[PDB]
Amino acid sequence: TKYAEGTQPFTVLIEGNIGSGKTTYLNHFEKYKNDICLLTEPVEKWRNVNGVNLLELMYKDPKKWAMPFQSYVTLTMLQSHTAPTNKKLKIMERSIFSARYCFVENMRRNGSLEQGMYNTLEEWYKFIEESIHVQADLIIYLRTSPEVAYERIRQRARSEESCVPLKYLQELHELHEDWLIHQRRPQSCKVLVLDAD
Amino acid sequence: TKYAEGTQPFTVLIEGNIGSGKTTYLNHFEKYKNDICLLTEPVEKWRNVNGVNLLELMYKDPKKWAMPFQSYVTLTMLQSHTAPTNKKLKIMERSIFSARYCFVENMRRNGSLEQGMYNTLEEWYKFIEESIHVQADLIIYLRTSPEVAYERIRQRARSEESCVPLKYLQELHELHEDWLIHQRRPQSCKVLVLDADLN
Amino acid sequence: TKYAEGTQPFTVLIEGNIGSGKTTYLNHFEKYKNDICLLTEPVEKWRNVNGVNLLELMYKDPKKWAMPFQSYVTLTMLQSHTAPTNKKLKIMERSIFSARYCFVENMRRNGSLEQGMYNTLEEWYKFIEESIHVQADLIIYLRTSPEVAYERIRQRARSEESCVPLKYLQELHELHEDWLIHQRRPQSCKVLVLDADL
Amino acid sequence: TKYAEGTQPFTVLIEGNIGSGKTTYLNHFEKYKNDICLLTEPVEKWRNVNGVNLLELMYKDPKKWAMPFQSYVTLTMLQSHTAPTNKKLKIMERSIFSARYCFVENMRRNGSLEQGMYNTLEEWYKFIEESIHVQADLIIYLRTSPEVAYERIRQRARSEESCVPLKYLQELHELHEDWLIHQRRPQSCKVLVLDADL
Ligand SMILES: Nc1ccn([C@H]2C[C@H](O)[C@@H](COP(=O)(O)OP(=O)(O)OP(=O)(O)O)O2)c(=O)n1
Ligand SMILES: Nc1ccn([C@H]2C[C@H](O)[C@@H](COP(=O)(O)OP(=O)(O)OP(=O)(O)O)O2)c(=O)n1
Ligand SMILES: Nc1ccn([C@H]2C[C@H](O)[C@@H](COP(=O)(O)OP(=O)(O)OP(=O)(O)O)O2)c(=O)n1
Ligand SMILES: Nc1ccn([C@H]2C[C@H](O)[C@@H](COP(=O)(O)OP(=O)(O)OP(=O)(O)O)O2)c(=O)n1
Repeated sequence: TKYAEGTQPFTVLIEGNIGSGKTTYLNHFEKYKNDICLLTEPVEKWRNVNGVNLLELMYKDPKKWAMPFQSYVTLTMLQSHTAPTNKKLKIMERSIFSARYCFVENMRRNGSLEQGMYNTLEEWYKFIEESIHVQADLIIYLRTSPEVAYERIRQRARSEESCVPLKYLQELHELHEDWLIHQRRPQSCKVLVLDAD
Repeated sequence: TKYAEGTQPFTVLIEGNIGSGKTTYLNHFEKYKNDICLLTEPVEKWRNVNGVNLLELMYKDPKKWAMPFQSYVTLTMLQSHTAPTNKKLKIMERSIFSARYCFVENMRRNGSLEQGMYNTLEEWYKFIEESIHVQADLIIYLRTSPEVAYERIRQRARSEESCVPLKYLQELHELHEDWLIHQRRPQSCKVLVLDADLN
Repeated sequence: TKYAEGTQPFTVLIEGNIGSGKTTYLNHFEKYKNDICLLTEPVEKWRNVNGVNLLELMYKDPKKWAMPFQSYVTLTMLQSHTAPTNKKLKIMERSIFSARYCFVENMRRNGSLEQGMYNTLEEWYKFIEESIHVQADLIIYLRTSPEVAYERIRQRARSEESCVPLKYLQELHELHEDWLIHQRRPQSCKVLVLDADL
Repeated sequence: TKYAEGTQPFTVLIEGNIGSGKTTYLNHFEKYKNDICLLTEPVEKWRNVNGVNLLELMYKDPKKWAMPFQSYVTLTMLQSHTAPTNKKLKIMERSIFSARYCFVENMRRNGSLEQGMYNTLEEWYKFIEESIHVQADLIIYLRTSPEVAYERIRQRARSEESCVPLKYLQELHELHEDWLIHQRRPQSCKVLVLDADL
């Protein structure tokens, strides 16, 4: 018996690469706010943790800050996944899944998370599977080419992201592909693929 | 309802400074392993996580490795706190409480955990309070003086602890006192204070 | 049970950027003062606190004065939110919510409020939520474009606001939108969006 | 009805100058924790506001930091004053009253709080007075001489307090006296005077 078990409605997760337009997509559901629990733009949380901008720290110094950043992401996802609601539908930008299967895996591959950090995160992930209910009935996948995602990143010009190369978006694209198209992860619910190009 | 709620027996937590003799104290319950759930010596997990020595890394490079270390410690305690058991008594060495109120706080004060690392841990702690049941019926506090703790640490001579100064033990001591004697933490359960300075 | 809880009639909040025409819009209800509790334009209070002009001090030296300024705003908002009335309707210019979600947040982002100052405001907001009932049934959002709000500010020529750039209104605009259109903020009640570009 | 009205046990406030021994005195009630709501040593909060040491910022730069410092002290006192409890006795170290009648007043008199900052804090106090219930049935005054207070402060050697002059303890002593001995403040409940020079 996990925390939040039996307390959650049908849940949609909006996934896709950086700059795939997840927030822009979720904005369309604004009029329906009375019947949908909408939990959007988690990134504003990660830029302001009682004043501290973890996102900024992460990109500057990933070998020191990537583990607390991803730890804090994991938490905010958990807080959203388990938030109470009397509404019959919940829709969320991202999830604990993209953190684990995409961004944490990529940061291990590129070396920003050393084994000890990766290990600590994965052991947390495993304990979270045992202890906390994560409701997920549909994933909407906003699929893009790495190049379109990079354009939207350059256009948006978030300062924290000023040094993000195309290769990093290519790496992240393949991981989203591995999970959402090629069924290479143990999760595990329905997926609707949308062309966001 | 929280995870592990209603699943846990009377639970005793053995607390005290580094080198206070917590494992030794818990050792004397071994002969009753079949009547008691004993979860002892968590430091052994921290020294080998799929081969990685987080304790050693923390001590060598706290500013990089203190956050992931405490985050792993928090996990191992939660793993122990929520462990299912068919016995009427559980006794554990340490708790999530001393990682939070003593070690994480001291690493904050000393600069080992930057403010965004500390805030991340604190935010995790608040969410753990909401989501995970931590059974705590009695705390046994092996109260020592920092000098006695320090001597036992030098005797034991763990390579990881080779550079630990007495000042750190004094800091840790006052924090255990603030929590277990002076009831300065929101945590409240019965405390039994033993003199752990003798033989 | 909170202070003012169950004491308040249906309550409307008028919100919008600086210069968006909140007091003007509220002036239309003047003739109905006897059936409506009308609380406008709070800036008159911030310009004269027993003779101290805090709005002017804040613009001149924000690193020292932004914090007691927003603290006073918060207080005058609470005074209005909880002000007693035997009328069936209350209408108010601004609210505690815009101070928190728009003005305090922007002063944090621009450095006017150092961290300890922002933390202190936020912790107060958390306590106020626990202790004080803030009736909020409808927000009327006077939606303007930054350039239109800026022109009105220049036309008006309050001396306190003489150094306010267009950029600042652009930041405040995005924060009103984030709150009132995109509902990124915890507080929810119905919002009526009006075009106040004229 | 004010917030927390009717929810509070008989409440004892422990007051005295800096270094008068309030925490030490309160330590004596530790064994009775299960029957007494004990709220001690609030200075640990003022030193770690999500990692920010407001106490240190105030002493370093009082003209900038004294206002948010006292604003936060006031909050913490309110959080304690209104904390729920099933216990039949509540004992708190310090109170909102001493922030207002002693420390805020002295920082006004020495210039650390300029008029508009002081005005903001006082207007808040008046609102708090109307909206929040503060239970206070007995004040225990640990009376000292400024010299004993000053010696204890030097001996404790808190880094934040290293530049604290004797004059400042003299000023604070007289304000506590004004309030707790000479009945100069609007507030009244019973006062128990104790010689803490011992
Ligand atoms: N587990 C995660 C999640 C996000 N990020 C980073 C990548 C970006 O720098 C920033 C925001 O990325 P998202 O794709 O989550 O949010 P966007 O605002 O980019 O999404 P969109 O533009 O699609 O609305 O956070 C990260 O490092 N690890
Ligand atoms: N939250 C924690 C818990 C422990 N430690 C460190 C301090 C020591 O370097 C090591 C083990 O300390 P403990 O007091 O937990 O265990 P001991 O085996 O030293 O206890 P005893 O000697 O009393 O059996 O881990 C830490 O940094 N953070
Ligand atoms: N929490 C707040 C509220 C207002 N202000 C500032 C912005 C202006 O300099 C002045 C008043 O702005 P308002 O938008 O509240 O009032 P106006 O009178 O400008 O509104 P309108 O022109 O729409 O009537 O106070 C501030 O710094 N912080
Ligand atoms: N409204 C207040 C209350 C306290 N302080 C400051 C003065 C000291 O620098 C510090 C702590 O003082 P207290 O007298 O409240 O606490 P102590 O711990 O010194 O009390 P004691 O030593 O008597 O237990 O906070 C302040 O500036 N304003």
